[PDB]
Amino acid sequence: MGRVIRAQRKGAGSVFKAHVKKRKGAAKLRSLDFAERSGYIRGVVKDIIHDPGRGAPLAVVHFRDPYRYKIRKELFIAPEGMHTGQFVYCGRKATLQIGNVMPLSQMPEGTIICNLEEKTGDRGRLARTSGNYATVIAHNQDTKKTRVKLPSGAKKVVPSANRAMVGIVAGGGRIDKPILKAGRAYHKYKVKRNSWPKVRGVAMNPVEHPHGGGNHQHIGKASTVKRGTSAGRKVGLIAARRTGRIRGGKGDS
RNA sequence: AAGGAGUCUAACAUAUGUGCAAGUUAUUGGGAUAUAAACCUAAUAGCGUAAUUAACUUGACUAAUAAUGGGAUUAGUUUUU
RNA sequence: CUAACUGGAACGUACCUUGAGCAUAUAUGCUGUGACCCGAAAGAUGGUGAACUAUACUUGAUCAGGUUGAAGUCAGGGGAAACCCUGAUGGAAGACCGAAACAGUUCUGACGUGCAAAUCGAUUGUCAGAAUUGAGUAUAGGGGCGAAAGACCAAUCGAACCAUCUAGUAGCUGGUUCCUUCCGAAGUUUCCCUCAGGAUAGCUGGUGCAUAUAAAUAAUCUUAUCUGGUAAAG
RNA sequence: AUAUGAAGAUCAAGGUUAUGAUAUAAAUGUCCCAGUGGGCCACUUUUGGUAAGCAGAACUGGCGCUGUGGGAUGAACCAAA
RNA sequence: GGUACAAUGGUAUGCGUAGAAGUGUUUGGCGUAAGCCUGCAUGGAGCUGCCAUUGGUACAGAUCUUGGUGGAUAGUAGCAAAUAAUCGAAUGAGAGCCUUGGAGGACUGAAGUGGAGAAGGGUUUCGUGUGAACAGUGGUUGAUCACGAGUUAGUCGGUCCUAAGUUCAAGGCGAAAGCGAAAAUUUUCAAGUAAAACAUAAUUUUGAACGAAAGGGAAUACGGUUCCAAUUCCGUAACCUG
RNA sequence: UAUCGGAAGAGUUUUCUUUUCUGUUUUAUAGCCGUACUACCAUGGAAGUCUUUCGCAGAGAGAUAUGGUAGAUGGGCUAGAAGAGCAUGACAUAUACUGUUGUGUCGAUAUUUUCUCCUCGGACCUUGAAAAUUUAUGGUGGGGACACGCAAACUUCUCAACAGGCCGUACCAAUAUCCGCAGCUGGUCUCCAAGGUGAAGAGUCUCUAGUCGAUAGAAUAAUGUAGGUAAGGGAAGUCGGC
RNA sequence: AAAGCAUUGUGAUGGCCCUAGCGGGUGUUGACACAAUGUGAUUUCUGCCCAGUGCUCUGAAUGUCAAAGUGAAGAAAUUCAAGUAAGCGCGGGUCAACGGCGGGAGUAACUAUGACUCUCUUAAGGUAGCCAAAUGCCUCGUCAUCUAAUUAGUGACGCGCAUGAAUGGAUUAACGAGAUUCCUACUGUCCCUAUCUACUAUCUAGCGAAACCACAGCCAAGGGAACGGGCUUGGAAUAAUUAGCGGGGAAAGAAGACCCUUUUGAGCUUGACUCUAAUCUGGCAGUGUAAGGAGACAUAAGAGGUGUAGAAUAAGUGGGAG
RNA sequence: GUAUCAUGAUGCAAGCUUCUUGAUCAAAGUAUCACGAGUACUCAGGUAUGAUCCAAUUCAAGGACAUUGCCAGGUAGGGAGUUUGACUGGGGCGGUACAUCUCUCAAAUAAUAACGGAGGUGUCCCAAGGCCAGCUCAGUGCGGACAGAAACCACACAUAGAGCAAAAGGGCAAAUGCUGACUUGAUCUCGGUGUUCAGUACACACAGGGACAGCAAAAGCUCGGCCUAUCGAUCCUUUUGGUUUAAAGAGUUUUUAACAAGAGGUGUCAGAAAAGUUACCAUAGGGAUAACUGGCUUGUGGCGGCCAAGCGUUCAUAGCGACGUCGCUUUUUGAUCCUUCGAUGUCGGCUCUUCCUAUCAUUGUGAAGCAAAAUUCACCAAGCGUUGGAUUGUUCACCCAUGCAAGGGAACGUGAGCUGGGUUUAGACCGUCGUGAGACAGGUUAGUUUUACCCUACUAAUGACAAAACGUUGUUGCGACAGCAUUCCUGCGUAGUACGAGAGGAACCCGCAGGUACGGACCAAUGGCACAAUACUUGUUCGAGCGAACAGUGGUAUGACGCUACGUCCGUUGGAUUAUGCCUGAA
Repeated sequence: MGRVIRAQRKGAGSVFKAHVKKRKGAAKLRSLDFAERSGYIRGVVKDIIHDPGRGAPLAVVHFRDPYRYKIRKELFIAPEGMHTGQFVYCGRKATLQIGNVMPLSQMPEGTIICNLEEKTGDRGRLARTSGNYATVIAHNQDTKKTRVKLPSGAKKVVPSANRAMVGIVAGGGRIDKPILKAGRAYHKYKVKRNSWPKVRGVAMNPVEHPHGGGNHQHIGKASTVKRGTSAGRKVGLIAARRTGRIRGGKGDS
């Protein structure tokens, strides 16, 4: 045979689950009730907090319930510049200021946004890491499909009734500090998951990896593998259009 | 010191024993009783008495009296001189 | 006319040429069954284990004494300015030395039918850390888990352990149990995925049977005849 | 062109079975019966190899399977089973 | 062809507590041989010759199997890590021990060889008695052996709460077992009432439970007491819950 | 823990030593008064800036200053406390089933080394549990209460009466109670923690406590195992200063 | 392992992975993320090659080309026939994908050497560097250094068996129970051994194993299965024992873990032979409702269709002889 | 409320929360019945409204596509199972000795082996088959213009010297060769035989019978190739063939089947369908089989003896010694496969002992082209000796040096003697190779070395009963036998002597004085070890004070006795006589 490789085991569960014990509670926008469609709803920021693992801060915002008699307590993903004690307005008639969240039709073009809904009403699925944003490229006024530009470079078409919060997200830009320290990546990852000290497959044994094995330590065959090559072979470069260093300008804009 | 390794069975072959012999073998059953034995027995069936041919067909000379017809080699026989 | 029968052959045959068989016993022999007895590395099915160890999670616990002296701060000097220079303060760092603890370098020391199926002694490594650790909890076998050695998963690991299939198979090693009498081998032939093995023929024995108060034949010489290209000869 | 060939089938006529020595009884079937299918040594002849207590063959005799006498000793030599 | 073993069918008007089988043996023999017959000694209730038919039928070997035993060897195997005991006394059958008490020299040296707990253990604790075996020497002692006893709570814990997680609940699925599912399944699947009016009327679905003698979590301390138990008994003074 | 005094005993005394030693105690619970530090409040208005820390830290968003509040953090007085009880100590009373007199007092160290309490910081692409449980506040209704006095109060106050079930609990916790086949130099989670030296929980030595348990005795050959020392030379040894 | 560096996939009806099936992990996720790999701090750089192989591309459409569907022949079975999906083939991209990176002659005033020329070829001919290296066979290379003496060390040199740039090249401070060399200090490592201590061993009293064993146990020579304790011939041969010893007993341990053989295995690899999960692709079903182009099949119908001749031009015209 | 509208038409917009970390939950109002106990009075709820109305599908994206169900193609070492020929002077590698043909081996019938030797086969052929007739070939000689070494024509000789698809062999002349003639017998059938052989198969040959045909006037006998090679089972598929047999209820046609004869193919050729690697490895065995020891063997090296071309001024052998020749030597080194695979520990070094002589040195000698010195050759000869280092794991060789002088080997001597550097398991790195797993006889680094207590042997220790040229128990002796030991160098004198033209020069013999190595003792001196004797001293402890203690010897210092070298003392003597030189003395 050979044994089940270390890529195939991460999907099975056990030691490869996410370390969600001290995480703070699933940040997402409000749900599109009636004030998010007819007018707006005022919220108050109560604290800014840190989700463990997630490098962007979160914000605890307190809305009132319009039908029940309690106080809703929403986790958001922090726009940079959001501070405690400030008001957040969510709705159709939100004014354009950070960090209001309003539908993507009530924005001008070129507006920088974060926490964008992929499909409408699904409470915040796009551009929500640390330092990242989307950009309203241009509406197509009827057919109602805004086009946005996403942090990949890629340029996607949304509808225009879904919501996004104005502003870049806070906590940017984390990734410029060197880690310097294996023990500081230990600490990075012990609140995330068991992506390891990633031992290289070329260092393993032929049982445990396609690349493992030889006397000298080499891949031995092409590292770009077919798309539907079906685990536990899909290692190396998964369906790679091209390789090598880019010597050229292929930003897609 | 005790234990410890060519067996049982199915099928066939040759050989020898035994019974009956164009036969043979009841042994699945049924009877009759005396006891898992022994006894009697119907109708079948197996094998044999007829083969050959892929098959379809066909099927072993006028011995009512010639052992295979004829020949050769032939133990024996009031044979027979 | 539609049809059947009739003539001569040759060749073939597990057939015929006036029945000899069937039932049963016993020995031998070939075959299939655990198959003379013992013996694998395997392979399948269903189970059992994370009390060791691995990793992860939850909740706890614990790590002398010193060394060194980063930013920040203070007071002085100096300079047109920019800003330098001296003292102190302070007490960072997967920093150092080392006790506990955790480890295992070297002696290739002791011991090596041991105190001990991994220990003893001395030297050494690390010691606030990607550190050590308890209980709970998760992951289970072509699976897990791995800072990766094919390591570890209960003294078991390049597929754990248990029970069954299973008396698995073995052209291979080993053993195969009373006496006397008589007869007495083979290591060659052909063929075989055959070369440590068969089947085959030869060599052996047993059991008969056909012929016992020549001119039947059969085997080494002489005779007759044919054959031969080696020694020698050239 | 011979129902003279050539084969065959019959009657005729033929002293003294037509070298030697032998007869372990020979003939013929069946169990295709068991074991065996590594051989090895020697004279003589041989091939390869520098050679070999090496490799490979022909011939007959041996050891294997065999004691005993001789070669001090010894599978095989000499003698004798 | 012959001989050993065990049986079955016949048979010997067989043998036997007046001594069968077995065993032992310088009793005497027979057989080429396997083996057989016999005397004596032990033994105490069964057994043999013949004809047939048999069978789990004969052992030196299998690094055979089970059991027992010998040398080696009463030992130049050995009982040498952790400093160390000695005097006198009593007991006793016997004393270097652990047996005791006295004196005395020493060690652990508190990061202990001191004093307590958690796992685990399960009566080992304690008193008296003690004989073999065990304590790799001894043993009058013992964690041994016999007998008798011993563990007391409103306050210490458990129990209660959840964690990581787990077991189940019919969406489901699978031939089923069961998912080495995690079901999150599921018409009102859950609450609420000094309980109502032209629906009584306001509200909520992640069901459920387990999982911490180290996390969370009400309340107690002292002095005394026993051969053996104490934040538990006794006395005293408090405290919590209802 | 250590110093120094007082009262009460003890130890040494040939010589010295107003010596050396020992003990010299006060639980939970609760009434009081105060304090370490921190925050706050009132007054008032700061540059000629000042208050302040080991450190920085703070102030026209109100410093210094003076007077108050809170946190009874963590302590002293009293109650428990019966010259209690306890402990040291002077007599008396035979097991004749018991009484008693005295003590228990001052001061002051430094514990970077223990435990707690409070403060103020730092490291971090690491930000450091959840639930029962409990309280305060706010809100609409609704509840009560009336003076010529009768009351009240699941009453967040004080006291009284009653009750508190189940199960564990002994002992060891390891050179002899557990795992390693064993009375096995192995392994196995914590708590307390004296003095002298000293930087020190080091090493060495000692007090409390504990133990002398490792078969003994004789002798001290070879070879060994562990430990020393060595003239002159100095790595010539050795694969290699092992 | 790491930090740094780079590449890859993925905007969610997604990527990756689990699952028998349902369904799940990442995911309390969202490109500064998740996942897949190589390289391995900094410094300095990272040459050329897309021929082979792998990966990749709306894209090349017709070489190949499945079932289903459609057409034809036959009484049917059925046989032929077109058009056919991915994949392949053809075309493009890509090397911090896998990997690779040449010879032969002739020439400069003594010789020597080859800046220069010609030519054969290749996808590209090994660049910057570096080197007898932990990588150089020859080999103990040659020169220097280090020593009295160096197959070692260090510095150079370079036609380099067989160096070479994220298959990373060249360096590099600090760091190291890593490998190596020299000098100092130091010593019993040595010359070259001696002695002292503890505990053994030892002797005793008590207690008491095991491994092992054909039989056993002095040799020399011979012969022998080619190295005897035993045989043959010699030499020779006296009990019972103690502590040592390590010649022998081809001593013990352990059915050689090396080699070979077995028509015995296992682990791993690869396009070995044959399969398979998953994936992609086409077809059918679930699978409906419409419009507009569809190729007007067929139908509700309609007219027109052209030899000599004759009334001419009857698509055709016979019933017909008014 | 804005364009647009004289007050309405009419599109467009809206009807309300954005200065500030407060708070909001439970309807007030009107509307409407209610107008009820009490007598004018304490004393009351519903619905609508506030909060417009009607629809209904909780909204939103997809949407007849996805997904799923079922077939089809493709991809797929992710995964499964399995296979990787034999032979073989070990296996891998090479090859094919594997099916076959000829010559030889092969020893005069036939048979006959090796990875013996020399080659051949897997085809070619409408003629190169069949048959008649005619013809003579290799070469050679004399000739014939161009024309010669050869062109062609022609004569004479030609035993095959040519030719025959033939690899070799046999064979062959009015042919089996060369040329023409017609031709299809390279046909159909049925057996039988030869070879190989088991007396099986195929296949190849043969000899016949039955046809039908070719050539020839005819006899003739043509059944492929002049002869010896040129090739292939079952199952399957596929033709030809009867003018067929069957499909099992019966006819008919298609289809299928069956039977006869071919073809399609198995080259491992009596005929599986088949790639690696394992250093992570397992099992059964094998001394039928390698790796080392032992045995035989010696081509290779060297060491000897004959002959004497010659070298050596002259001289063949003072010293050599060509071309030949005959031996010895295995250890290197091959060759071998006999013993060992239920295991003989596999290189070196260290240690330690013994043996050989193939003699380096020394003793005793003989010889030189020997004056002396130095050397060379040889003889008797194995007694003593044959060292210290640098580099390398080495082993030889080389280097520094000492040395009067620096010989060669044996028990593969020696791992329960050690060491563990080489080599050689699992870890690892580089170079080349490989697609890969992996390989390297290339480099590099790290990597458990077990047991004696048995018997001998050896070394030391005791030692009884008996037998006894004779008891017990002491004392003094004896020697058989076994062991066996000393050794080389130096310096003075000899002596600047002999010798030599000189230069150089006998450390000649002998005498003397020492040293090396080894041996056997010893301790007066000196050196080393510590009466744990004594002094001091650190820490602790004893109230202080001592020739107290503890710290497994606290540490330093001196240190008798004793042991001990690095010191001291001692270390021999006769006989037969080898090599050689002679005497006497012949045959």
